Amino acid sequence: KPLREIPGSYGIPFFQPIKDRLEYFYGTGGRDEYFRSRMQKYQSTVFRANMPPGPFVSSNPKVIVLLDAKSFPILFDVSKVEKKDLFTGTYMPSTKLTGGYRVLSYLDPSEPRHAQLKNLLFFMLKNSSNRVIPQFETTYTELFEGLEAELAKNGKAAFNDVGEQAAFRFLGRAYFNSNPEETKLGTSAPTLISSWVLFNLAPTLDLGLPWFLQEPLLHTFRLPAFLIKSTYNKLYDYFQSVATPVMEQAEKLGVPKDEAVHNILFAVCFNTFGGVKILFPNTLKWIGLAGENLHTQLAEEIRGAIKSYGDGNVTLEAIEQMPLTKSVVYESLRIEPPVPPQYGKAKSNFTIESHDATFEVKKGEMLFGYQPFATKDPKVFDRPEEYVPDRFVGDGEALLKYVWWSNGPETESPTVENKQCAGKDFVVLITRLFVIELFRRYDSFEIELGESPLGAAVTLTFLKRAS
Ligand code: HEM
Ligand SMILES: CCCCC[C@H](O)/C=C/C=C/CCCCCCCC(=O)O
Repeated sequence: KPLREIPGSYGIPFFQPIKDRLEYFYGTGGRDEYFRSRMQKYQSTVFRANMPPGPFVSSNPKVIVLLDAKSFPILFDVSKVEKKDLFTGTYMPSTKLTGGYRVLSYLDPSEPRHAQLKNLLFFMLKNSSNRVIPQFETTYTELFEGLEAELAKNGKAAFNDVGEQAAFRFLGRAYFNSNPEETKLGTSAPTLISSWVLFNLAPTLDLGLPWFLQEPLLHTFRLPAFLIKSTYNKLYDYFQSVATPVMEQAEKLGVPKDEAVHNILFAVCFNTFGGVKILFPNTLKWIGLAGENLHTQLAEEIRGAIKSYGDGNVTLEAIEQMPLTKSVVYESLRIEPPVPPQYGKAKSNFTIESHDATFEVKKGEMLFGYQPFATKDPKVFDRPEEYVPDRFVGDGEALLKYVWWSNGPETESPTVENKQCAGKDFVVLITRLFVIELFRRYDSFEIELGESPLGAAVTLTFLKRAS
């Protein structure tokens, strides 16, 4: 693997970043093609490139693209890449959209508040790791139920919207033993959250709207924060009066209540919610398309393990007796990473390598990985583009080191020293509980997709039951 100069150009300083941007957003093939075609052009899985949002919202579009499993890892190595204000990318949503504070996600582990706010989050999870399983069944048994009636009523039932309401219902319930739909928020949190997240991510979001609408309105400037302000407080009011326990630990940690509430609100609405809004529909999708031997076996495993080890109910012991169910949730996480882009700014002059070359990285350069590609490396995973349910079963467990949806080997856990998903163990559980509940009710199901910028736009059409 010879030392080579990283291929790719940045072109003229203003025109290029804009032109590429348009390519990234409207070129036939989507952003996936933006990378694949460059991978092909330079016969390299590591190359130079501009990345949105470019122009006025971003002052530095220049990055180095990582597309292979060999190089991609450097991004986890916090000893070499910095993780300051790049949670999104080459731009950071105005702080006005987050209480004036720079929330946890944007902090480098070398920042005291990082370890502080992360522990605060570790408390919120642990301190609620007892309502998770109970409160989950309760919320999705509301959901499937609600979906069952809507099905027989008109033939089909959309999953996405309802699923999000349940998601936020389940989060409040567990994290704070609260049903938000019993407060002023009503069943209208998913909308508040979207409206708010849109303001933040607007510069790098493709809503599938005409380029002559998206470019002027969403991709050249930042949206006036004052507009969202009203909506943001509606969510702020909720968290402030329900996150009491967690709001106290924040003081015990040296963090003010106000700043804490803004970080809690972010973690629950942006991190948690934003992620499940995507992962669940896709997981329900990949399984759905798997056929029936999966369904029949998934329902078989879950129930058997529920009797044998759960005594007639879901428990951590029983889950550990669901090898297929575990692998399934992992595969979903491998085949379609809910949060694709990982960034890292080089702190020193070091070297990295692809499957067939080496490259010099200089202090100050931004490294960018497109995970969906890296986790689909044929040199690592067989029939990569396929969803193999039992891929991580048996000796497959040894590949977990390669599942990076949480910004790090699935075989590792989040710490204050790293930038790995704080709710890592949390999502793996609830995504299993998701699949677990599903088949603990249905012997099988069928579904038809639909396109959307979110991902699946799933609608159910059939639902065999137990008994
Ligand atoms: C399945 C849903 C979720 C997905 C896909 C997801 C994904 C991610 C990713 C990719 C990062 C890395 C960002 C970076 O580049 O620096 C991240 C960070 C983070 N996530 Fe999540 N996440 C999910 C759920 C959650 C939940 C439920 C929590 C709540 C406790 C959470 C808390 C965090 C925190 C606190 C960080 C930053 C930690 C740090 O500063 O080191 N995430 N998440
Ligand atoms: C490439 C951006 C990655 C963001 C990862 C983050 O976890 C996402 C959070 C929420 C995403 C969904 C936000 C709404 C997307 C649809 C457009 C806005 C809306 O109407 O909801």
